[PDB]
Amino acid sequence: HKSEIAHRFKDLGEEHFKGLVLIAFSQYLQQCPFDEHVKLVNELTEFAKTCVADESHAGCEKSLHTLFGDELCKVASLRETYGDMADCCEKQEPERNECFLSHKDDSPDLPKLKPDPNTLCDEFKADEKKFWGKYLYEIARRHPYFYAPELLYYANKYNGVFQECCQAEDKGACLLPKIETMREKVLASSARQRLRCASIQKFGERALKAWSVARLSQKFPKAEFVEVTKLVTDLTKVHKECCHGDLLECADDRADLAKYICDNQDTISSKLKECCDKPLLEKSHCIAEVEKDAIPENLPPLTADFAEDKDVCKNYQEAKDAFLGSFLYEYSRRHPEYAVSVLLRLAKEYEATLEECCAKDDPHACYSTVFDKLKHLVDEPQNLIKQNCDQFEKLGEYGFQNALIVRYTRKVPQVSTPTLVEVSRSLGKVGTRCCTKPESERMPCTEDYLSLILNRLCVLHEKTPVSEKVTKCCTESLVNRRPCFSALTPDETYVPKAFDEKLFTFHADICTLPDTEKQIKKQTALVELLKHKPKATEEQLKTVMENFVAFVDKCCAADDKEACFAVEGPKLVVSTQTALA
Ligand SMILES: CN(C)c1ccc2cc(/C=C/c3cc[n+](C)cc3)ccc2c1
Ligand SMILES: CN(C)c1ccc2cc(/C=C/c3cc[n+](C)cc3)ccc2c1
Ligand SMILES: CN(C)c1ccc2cc(/C=C/c3cc[n+](C)cc3)ccc2c1
Repeated sequence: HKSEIAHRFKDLGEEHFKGLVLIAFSQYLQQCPFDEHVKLVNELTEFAKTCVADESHAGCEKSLHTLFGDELCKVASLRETYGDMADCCEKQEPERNECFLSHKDDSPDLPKLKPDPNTLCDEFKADEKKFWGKYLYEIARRHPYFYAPELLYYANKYNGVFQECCQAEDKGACLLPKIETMREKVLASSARQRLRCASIQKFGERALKAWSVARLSQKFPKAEFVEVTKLVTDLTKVHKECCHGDLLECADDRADLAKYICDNQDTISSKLKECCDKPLLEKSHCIAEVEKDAIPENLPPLTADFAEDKDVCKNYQEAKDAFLGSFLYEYSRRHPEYAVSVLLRLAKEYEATLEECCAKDDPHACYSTVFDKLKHLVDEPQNLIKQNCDQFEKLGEYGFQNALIVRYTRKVPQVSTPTLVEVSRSLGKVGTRCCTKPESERMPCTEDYLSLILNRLCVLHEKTPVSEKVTKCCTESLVNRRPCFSALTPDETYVPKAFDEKLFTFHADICTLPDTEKQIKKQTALVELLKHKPKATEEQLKTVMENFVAFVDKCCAADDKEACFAVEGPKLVVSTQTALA
């Protein structure tokens, strides 16, 4: 086992090999053209084939990141295009590789793909392998933290849609509904992975480890604790390597894990038979999306192991993370109706109970009643969903977006405008994704997605920190972000923004831009409105909104759009400044 490059090549095969290397280069250099990365992939691939033939050949024993870093440093346009990135190549390993990772851009400013089915189906028949790569390069360059083995899965189902749609009479009718159903899933998968990496890089291995204990024991209530711990150890390693750019080691270990569980179905879960007959990529995705198993019939009451035992303090101190891991497992298995975001909050609260109770001279009097305290955590969110689902159904998606945009801009005005827009749009979609579900399931849906969206706000905010209120809730804890943001109030410590005419001038292009761009442009001007008038009441904001709708509709219809915006524009500013100031 003397050549890491050869060990990886043999295990995944050339096609997967080229795929993940193109991913790694796409996430490292997101602005570099597609063709330049293919040569890098092709060059490194031939060298790998040389090492499989001869392992004693020069350079075959070097670490993966070295070879990757070596080829990255030869890019003639490294400095002039990525700036300070070009000083990474002055470092040794592993400080050099860490210098690259720190430059992954979560807001790459990349154009928005407008796929046209005619030219797109033409590119597929031209070369089925090249089109496969183009999707890889385009998805990975806008999401540099994507779970790489899943991107290949999405890439195969991509060509699969084309395989069946480019042969129909109405291509457009076949392609566009399938790809949009996919586009939502890949963004949801990118946000999930971005939160997993955020856990380790900002809260430690124990944070991602405890997340796996939650979901696994939830999905696999039959597997005993020793079995769950085994899967957790290897799964956390899989995510640890993927989040660290160790894509080749990540995929290989995901394949090794998917192989282990299928050969151990009887001791894990009974709903994996169908999941364990698909090919490699399909199988692993099936495993992650598998239905949960049935709760055992005669489970001992939770109070037994963690409340009345006169040795809870003893068993805790000897193996804290193991004793706590046992608690999450026992609680996650018996309660699959809880959201993951909820269960770790119960374990984190139980942890805080043990540290302080065992300090007291009579810990037994202190921790025996912890479950009464814990039971009260589940009901605290319960009324937030209702107030949000009622507002939701009343105003609708688009109106609900502007509702939170108004509410949350008043809470954290210092945040930059493109962030408040993007985040407030995603939060409103949680209504369409959760408030139509059954009532007793509306709360698990919300908290799950909220933790994926609030992590985006933090991820976008830690790059350019401008708000202390946001930094506090993002770094205090990983589980209590949703209550920490919901508990924020509009503070009178924020000075309103000075008036900017350019942020309220409109042109005839508003009648041309795509629908998403029309709404984003309108919501961007809305955010700037509150940054200037943070205390404008809801009745006045209602007035301005209708005045702006009538403004846009009027001028998108006249014979001369330019002269209409010319005249009516200033009029709107006057009436708005009068009504609000
Ligand atoms: C796609 N491809 C070329 C291949 C070919 C062969 C592969 C073998 C293994 C494990 C092989 C083994 C190793 C050790 N024992 C005791 C049994 C089996 C894993 C992935 C593979 C991938
Ligand atoms: C465009 N498209 C639908 C298709 C169809 C079939 C494809 C097969 C491969 C081979 C993958 C492999 C090759 C060699 N070993 C040892 C294992 C796996 C790669 C991409 C494909 C793309
Ligand atoms: C406090 N409570 C038990 C609840 C809960 C949910 C409720 C929903 C509605 C529907 C409101 C609507 C009606 C029609 N459109 C088109 C949208 C929304 C009315 C009262 C409610 C009262």
